[PDB]
Amino acid sequence: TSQVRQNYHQDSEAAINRQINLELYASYVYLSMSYYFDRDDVALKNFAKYFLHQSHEEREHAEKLMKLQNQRGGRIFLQDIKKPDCDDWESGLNAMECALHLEKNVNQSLLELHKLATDKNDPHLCDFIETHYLNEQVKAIKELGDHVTNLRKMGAPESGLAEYLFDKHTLG
Amino acid sequence: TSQVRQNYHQDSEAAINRQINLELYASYVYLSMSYYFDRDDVALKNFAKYFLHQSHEEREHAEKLMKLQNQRGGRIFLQDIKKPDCDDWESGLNAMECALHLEKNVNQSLLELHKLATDKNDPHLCDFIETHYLNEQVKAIKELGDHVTNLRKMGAPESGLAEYLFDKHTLG
Amino acid sequence: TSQVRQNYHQDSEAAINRQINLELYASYVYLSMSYYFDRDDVALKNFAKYFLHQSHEEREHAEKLMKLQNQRGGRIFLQDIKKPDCDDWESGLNAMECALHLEKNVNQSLLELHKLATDKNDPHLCDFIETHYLNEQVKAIKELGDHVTNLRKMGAPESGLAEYLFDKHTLG
Amino acid sequence: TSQVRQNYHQDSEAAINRQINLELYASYVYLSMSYYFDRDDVALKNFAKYFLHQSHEEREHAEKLMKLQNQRGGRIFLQDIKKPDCDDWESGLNAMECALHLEKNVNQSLLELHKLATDKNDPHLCDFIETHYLNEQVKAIKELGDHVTNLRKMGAPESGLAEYLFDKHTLG
Ligand SMILES: [Mg+2]
Ligand SMILES: [Mg+2]
Ligand SMILES: [Mg+2]
Ligand SMILES: [Mg+2]
Ligand SMILES: [Mg+2]
Ligand SMILES: [Mg+2]
Ligand SMILES: [Mg+2]
Ligand SMILES: [Mg+2]
Ligand SMILES: [Mg+2]
Ligand SMILES: [Mg+2]
Ligand SMILES: [Mg+2]
Ligand SMILES: [Mg+2]
Ligand SMILES: [Mg+2]
Ligand SMILES: [Mg+2]
Ligand SMILES: [Mg+2]
Ligand SMILES: [Mg+2]
Ligand SMILES: [Mg+2]
Ligand SMILES: [Mg+2]
Ligand SMILES: [Mg+2]
Ligand SMILES: [Mg+2]
Ligand SMILES: [Mg+2]
Ligand SMILES: [Mg+2]
Ligand SMILES: [Mg+2]
Ligand SMILES: [Mg+2]
Ligand SMILES: [Mg+2]
Ligand SMILES: [Mg+2]
Ligand SMILES: [Mg+2]
Ligand SMILES: [Mg+2]
Ligand SMILES: [Mg+2]
Ligand SMILES: [Mg+2]
Ligand SMILES: [Mg+2]
Ligand SMILES: [Mg+2]
Ligand SMILES: [Mg+2]
Ligand SMILES: [Mg+2]
Ligand SMILES: [Mg+2]
Repeated sequence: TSQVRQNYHQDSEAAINRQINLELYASYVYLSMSYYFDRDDVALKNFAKYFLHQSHEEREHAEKLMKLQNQRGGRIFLQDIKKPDCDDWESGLNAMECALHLEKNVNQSLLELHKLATDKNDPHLCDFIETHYLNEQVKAIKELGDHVTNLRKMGAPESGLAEYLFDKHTLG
Repeated sequence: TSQVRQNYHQDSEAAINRQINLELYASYVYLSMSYYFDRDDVALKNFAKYFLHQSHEEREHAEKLMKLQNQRGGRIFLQDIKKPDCDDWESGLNAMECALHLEKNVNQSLLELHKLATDKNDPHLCDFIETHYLNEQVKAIKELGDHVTNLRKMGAPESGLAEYLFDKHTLG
Repeated sequence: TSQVRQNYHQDSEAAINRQINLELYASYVYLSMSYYFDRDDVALKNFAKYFLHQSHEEREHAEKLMKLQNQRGGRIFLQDIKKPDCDDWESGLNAMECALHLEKNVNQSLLELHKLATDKNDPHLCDFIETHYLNEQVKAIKELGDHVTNLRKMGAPESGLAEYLFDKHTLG
Repeated sequence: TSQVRQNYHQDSEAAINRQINLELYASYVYLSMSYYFDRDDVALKNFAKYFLHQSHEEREHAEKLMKLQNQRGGRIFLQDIKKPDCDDWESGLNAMECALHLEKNVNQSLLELHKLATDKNDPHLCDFIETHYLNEQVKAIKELGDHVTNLRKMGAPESGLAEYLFDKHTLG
């Protein structure tokens, strides 16, 4: 057993490994979305920039969980990073909707993780999740909701003008 | 009687207390409007910022009247601040129209106050109202009129694109 | 249902609306206290400044809860802001004692809110309350306790000299 | 008749001359009060400084009225400046009370002047009085009221310690 390990349940260790994979998966989804908007037949550069930034943030989320695993004396176990569900994201609106769904899925996973940490009476892990993840998810979900709303109200996805102007004014 | 009181009619004192309540009410209306635009299903951040600023200005208006009451040796009497008439403000245009109506109501109250001050030959109070309130109301009403006009001309409330672009160009 | 809503119980939503009202009420109590000390027959300018600052802090507390409501996909429901229990706060000491009682009442409401959030397994809401409210209340209550103690030891409320000197040395 | 004179009643001209004398009288009262506190057997240097400043402000008030008289084409007529009612002002509290009475008398004179200007339909003169005099009087009266209140509450005039500490904390 690790010389540093204390009050860290094997179930929590495993759940942290699963969360690491999910964060890496989210990074990959956003990477794919970003370059879709870089296609010459899509060509929305600020959508591309926005999603690339989101991708990099998810890699940071994964790295912090890997750090946590080692801090607590658990052992990192990695698995394949699955390719994103879609190759062609259809429109700015559809990509935003997919991102919203993704962030809500990630949030649900984090809430399940917190429930486990609570069940195993691991207040350090609870605080870690609350501090570094839970409000970040709430903010991300709210932002994506706001974006989806604006795109719908502007007339997306049918209006190419709507996505163009949103790209300039909201994401620019 | 207050050692400072001079040429300050009891009716004027009471009218100032009523005006304090009205200013606080206006602050509350604008606070409510602001957060309506912060809803994920409305999501117009500059409408939200604009109305929050207006809310804070109304609190300043109330505070200055409370200061005046004490300056003249009257006694502040507070009453409940009524909740705003609406919970859901419907659209950017409708909120602007409500604000216009509010500011015109507040102006009418101030004009009645000035008429009272004039009837009681209180030139200090007349000057106070003129200096700090009457032109501020005229400017506010004109600005809201301008805003309503632009939103109508742009195609609001039906055009979600109109409110979106107004949010960026006029309120941004 | 709001597109952003996740793990947010209707009871929590309602409790947040009640807390918004309480924060606004506290803002109003402190506003009233502030201007009492601005009366020509009370004339303690640093008591007035101290309570006005406290009033503005409570408005910020209310605004943050309104932001939270929208972040989580709840809907803000406002109610009348009740006037403060008192018109004449009697003395610096009595005002401090009323503020202490107010902050303890607000704290109790926040603890009930946290208990609800805990019962509904809402760790995001728990963390929000802990981070932004619970220690602020503990600090406020401690400060007001300290103030009450000093005023009593100095000879307030009978000693007008005590309140005068406290105004200069502690609140100045 | 003066080439500049327009809408300026002879009664208003005379009333302005009377007001000039009153302002000069107030300057003299405050000068006397100031040096009372400079006596070796009184020795409150900040009371002395406060009243000397007030004296200089009254001279400025007189000068502005002399300027106004010429601006409107009236002719300045000066009269003796009467010595102050008292030689020995007794205490800091008593001097403050005398100043309060003085400023209220000056205010009454200004209100009578404004009533005359109103009766003669002289809006320029009304605005002059409102702008430069009426709120200055309200502020002065409020400040002196505040000072009297604090001195009374602290235990003046019996408490030499009260006047000493007020001299340091409020006037210092
Ligand atoms: Mg262990
Ligand atoms: Mg896995
Ligand atoms: Mg992100
Ligand atoms: Mg993440
Ligand atoms: Mg596969
Ligand atoms: Mg997908
Ligand atoms: Mg946090
Ligand atoms: Mg947010
Ligand atoms: Mg444009
Ligand atoms: Mg009166
Ligand atoms: Mg009322
Ligand atoms: Mg305004
Ligand atoms: Mg107002
Ligand atoms: Mg009602
Ligand atoms: Mg309305
Ligand atoms: Mg006038
Ligand atoms: Mg004027
Ligand atoms: Mg003006
Ligand atoms: Mg204008
Ligand atoms: Mg829910
Ligand atoms: Mg309520
Ligand atoms: Mg506070
Ligand atoms: Mg609070
Ligand atoms: Mg009631
Ligand atoms: Mg109370
Ligand atoms: Mg903390
Ligand atoms: Mg503390
Ligand atoms: Mg003439
Ligand atoms: Mg004369
Ligand atoms: Mg002066
Ligand atoms: Mg003068
Ligand atoms: Mg004589
Ligand atoms: Mg005298
Ligand atoms: Mg003025
Ligand atoms: Mg004042």
